[PDB]
Amino acid sequence: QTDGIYAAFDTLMSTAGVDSQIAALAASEADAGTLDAALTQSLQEAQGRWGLGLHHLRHEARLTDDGDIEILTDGRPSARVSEGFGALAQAYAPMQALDERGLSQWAALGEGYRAPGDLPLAQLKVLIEHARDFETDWSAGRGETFQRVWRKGDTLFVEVARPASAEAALSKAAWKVIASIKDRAFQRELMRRSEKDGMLGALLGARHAGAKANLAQLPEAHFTVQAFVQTLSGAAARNAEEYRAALKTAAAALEEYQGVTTRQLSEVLRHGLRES
Amino acid sequence: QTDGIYAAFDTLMSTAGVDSQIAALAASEADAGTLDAALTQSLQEAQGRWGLGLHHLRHEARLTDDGDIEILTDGRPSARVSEGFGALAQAYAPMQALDERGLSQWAALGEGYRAPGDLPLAQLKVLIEHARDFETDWSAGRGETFQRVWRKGDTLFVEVARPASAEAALSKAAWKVIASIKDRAFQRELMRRSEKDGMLGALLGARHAGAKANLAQLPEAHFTVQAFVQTLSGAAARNAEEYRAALKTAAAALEEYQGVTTRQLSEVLRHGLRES
Repeated sequence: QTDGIYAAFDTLMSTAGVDSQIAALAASEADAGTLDAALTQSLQEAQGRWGLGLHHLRHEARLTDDGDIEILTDGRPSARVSEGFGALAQAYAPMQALDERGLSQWAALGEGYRAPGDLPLAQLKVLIEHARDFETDWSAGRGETFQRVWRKGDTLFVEVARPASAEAALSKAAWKVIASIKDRAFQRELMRRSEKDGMLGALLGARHAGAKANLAQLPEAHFTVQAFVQTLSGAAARNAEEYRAALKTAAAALEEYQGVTTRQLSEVLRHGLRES
Repeated sequence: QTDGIYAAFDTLMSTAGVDSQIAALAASEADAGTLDAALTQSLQEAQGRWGLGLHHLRHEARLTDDGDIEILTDGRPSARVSEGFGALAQAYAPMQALDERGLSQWAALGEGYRAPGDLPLAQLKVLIEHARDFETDWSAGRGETFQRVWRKGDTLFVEVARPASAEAALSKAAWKVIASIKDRAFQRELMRRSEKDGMLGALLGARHAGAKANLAQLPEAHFTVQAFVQTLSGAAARNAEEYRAALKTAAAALEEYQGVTTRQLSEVLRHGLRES
């Protein structure tokens, strides 16, 4: 039950590509404060990736009195791990202002001016080199990606995101999965199913009874990687070349992480299919 | 005609993610010995990566009397580059002993004891630390992967492979390509056609008449990434943690390289012949 909670927290962190290793640290029995800090930092790192737009909220994670884990935003205890990942999803839901494209409209520095939808590199360079604090809105990028950047104190954040709802991640995963089936007739059957069911429903005829409940039990039914954040500091926070290099490192990183999540979903879905 | 030879070699090595750079090497006026050394190194890399099961043979590649390139397997010329890629594939065919899963049945150290494919890790660590020479048979890894390991003298090899015949990789890439389609009617019609003509052929059905023929002349028509080999030396070859880390590294590299092959192949099919 206690091990279950750490395992569930690790599974939650894995939806962000975060190798949190919380269970191992709790097993090694370090002081409680170190556990607190590790939980909080891993949670913030995953927060920067889930694509939730909550850069204006302070996310904290701590141990509860009965052996649970408490997740809090701006100091308010939002949820607990035992409640279930879906509960966390609902708790985080009201804080969003996502637009039609799946890109958050909430600001990171809160009240204050925001740069327009995009700026030429010439003006952006001046902003990085000579401004104090600022935030720019999403600007269209290569390969359906979107990007933004903003400075908090001496630390510069660059977020690159390709929005995709949980069902969308699952659908991409399955749409790639059904191609590799090593059975022409069974593949024909699934392709026949698709026309009416759509990849998701079409695939939930081979997964055993309660398949939708067999996948909703997993965190990925509500969470998946949508974005990646790269942080610079010092003169790096103020060098155009470093900004671009971080963008490339990081955009390739988001591509990598989304590919990894799709592969994980493909593996999960694959279980219980060929035998049917 | 000479330049085409080096370009073809470079493209053939790109089928295994090996940036040969032989064209640039010969261009920079390197001696025949250096050309031969680079050729053999790159060829052996691609051999360990193609998953053909012929690690038990020493492969060579040299420049001939007429300005061509001759490939030798234990000193017997199999084919020359100009002869064609399919020629080399059919020349490699007789020495293969691929089983029903598509994995090499040949031994790697020649005749001798081979550990079972289910050997518990506890005994395996003992083997790595204390044996002199050893080799295990294939044992299944996660996600339809397969892994084997063997030490020769001072060098430890770990091979991770997932079976994929060239044509199968083409089929998967075509699956992706049609998955990206936006016009529903076109998608449905192509999926219908594939049920009879094969997905690759269905996709090729919408292109220049060249299409099939021109694709057949490309390196990918007969070669694809099926395996990766990671090599350790020295005391690292007798360290359990190093073995586990190397297994993880090899699996990750397999995933990365296969993903790159899939993406590049999908785009290539998307545009394709462009023979000029």
